[PDB]
Amino acid sequence: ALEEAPWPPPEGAFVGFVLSRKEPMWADLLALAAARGGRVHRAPEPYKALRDLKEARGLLAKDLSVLALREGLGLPPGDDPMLLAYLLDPSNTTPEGVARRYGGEWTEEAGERAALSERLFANLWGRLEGEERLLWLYREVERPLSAVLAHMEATGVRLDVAYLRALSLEVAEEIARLEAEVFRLAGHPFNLNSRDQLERVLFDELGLPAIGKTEKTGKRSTSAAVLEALREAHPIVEKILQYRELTKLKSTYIDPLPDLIHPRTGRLHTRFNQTATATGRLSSSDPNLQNIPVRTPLGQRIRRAFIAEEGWLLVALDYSQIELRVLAHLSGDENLIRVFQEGRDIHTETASWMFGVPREAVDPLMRRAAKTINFGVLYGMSAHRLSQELAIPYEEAQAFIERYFQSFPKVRAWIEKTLEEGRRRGYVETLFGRRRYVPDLEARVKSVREAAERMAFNMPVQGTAADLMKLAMVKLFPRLEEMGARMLLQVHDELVLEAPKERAEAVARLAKEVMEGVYPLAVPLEVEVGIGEDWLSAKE
DNA sequence: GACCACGGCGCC
DNA sequence: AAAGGCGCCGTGGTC
Ligand SMILES: [Mg+2]
Ligand SMILES: [Mg+2]
Repeated sequence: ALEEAPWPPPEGAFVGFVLSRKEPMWADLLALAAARGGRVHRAPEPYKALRDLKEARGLLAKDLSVLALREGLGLPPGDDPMLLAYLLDPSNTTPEGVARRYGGEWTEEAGERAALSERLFANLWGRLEGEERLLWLYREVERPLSAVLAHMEATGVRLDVAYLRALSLEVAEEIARLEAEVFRLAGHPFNLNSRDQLERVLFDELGLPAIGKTEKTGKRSTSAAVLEALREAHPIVEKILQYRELTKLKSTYIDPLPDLIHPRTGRLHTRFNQTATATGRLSSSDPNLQNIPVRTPLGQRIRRAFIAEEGWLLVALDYSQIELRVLAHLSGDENLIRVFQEGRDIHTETASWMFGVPREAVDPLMRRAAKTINFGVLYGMSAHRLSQELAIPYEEAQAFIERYFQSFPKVRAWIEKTLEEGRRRGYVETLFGRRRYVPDLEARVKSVREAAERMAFNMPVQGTAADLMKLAMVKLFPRLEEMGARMLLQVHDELVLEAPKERAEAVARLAKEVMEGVYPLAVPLEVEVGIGEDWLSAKE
């Protein structure tokens, strides 16, 4: 096949590499190679050879860049065929799949991976010709974002380990109180972590009424939704609900996170997966830092563990109602656009009609209720499902659905146009032309078809919000470098940065402006910003 | 030790 | 606490 030539490769070569494990912050670089111009070059010693590359160009380029950064080398990621394939079709999420589909095989040898990266890029680049909008997304968003993501991953975030270890002991004792009480109420001990055993106790032994069934295997459900509805049926239910919350938080965050501190950085390093979702969102794994608790009292105590470096502060920026602002722009609805242009709070307007009075002081709970209905109607829930899900008579539900769409006729028209076009072309698109293929828009099984319609009109909204955030990160990153600040985390419509204390206020101002002005829409974008020593404080 | 499907549930 | 989009936990089961 390719001609074998000595290391190092010429500039522009495609790289292949093998890691001992998937997480580049934790991986041993086992082998490194490069392919170009009909030649393949294999590195005698991979870590040393890393020093010869100017760019990581090839499949999974960002992963190699993260390892390089870990080793003190400023090796940026460049072209990556994964990103081309993901823009053609976001179900293209793995190198194994992308290779099979576009002209090779993903193996475990660096030379082969290098040669593969080269051929896949050639082929996929050809596919993106004529695709002007996908090309722009590649050049202006995805390719530059991979470098930003590489820096975020390699930087990591600081965690108060001692605090979490002390917290574990406290939660353990509370969990023991709950499980002892549950077993007494049951009349015998069992495995409270087993939903199958819990099912027998609740519905067979205590004879509580089963309310719902599980999706795939049709067992009587013990989900929080069922338990909430049985809260007053028996005192064991509230205890179980509390046990669920504590064990969830303890097993997922409190116990695992302290063990994941990197020995060299003394920080926690997530992976930001760039080709993992059907809508263009990022995902986070190993550990997932996009789902750190924030709602409950114990969740808030966990979030306080994420702290700024000594002498630095966290800066937290959140887009306000990005998805509804995107929907206003996509649909062109005059009335919805007027809402945002006039700084009015849409969920409060709906809370004036329902729960009113008063317009001035609707109160939190009623607004949360109005929000729930606004989005419910939006996702095409029936007057029946809304009336029963939201403890209100059937008539009220219908009235609100008609009002909602009489106020925003173009939102309805936009949803209808998007579904028809998805059916015809087989895909739907974000504002920037990112695509998702949704085949089941024609299924003859109504539950299947209707689930598809929800996916289909969700994608342009969630996906455009993702495009905007990604473009914002791409724009914001060089500015932070210049100011000596760091970008740490993204959580879909939020960013968390770290800045020296003397510069935190300027960083927050600047970041807020870059985010709000990322790509002007028919409505303003609003960003709320907070500064603090820890992630919870930085929003309070 | 690993994988899996599942139910369940943390976040946006 | 908006929940379509995710990733992780333990169970029960397999290999
Ligand atoms: Mg928010
Ligand atoms: Mg699942």
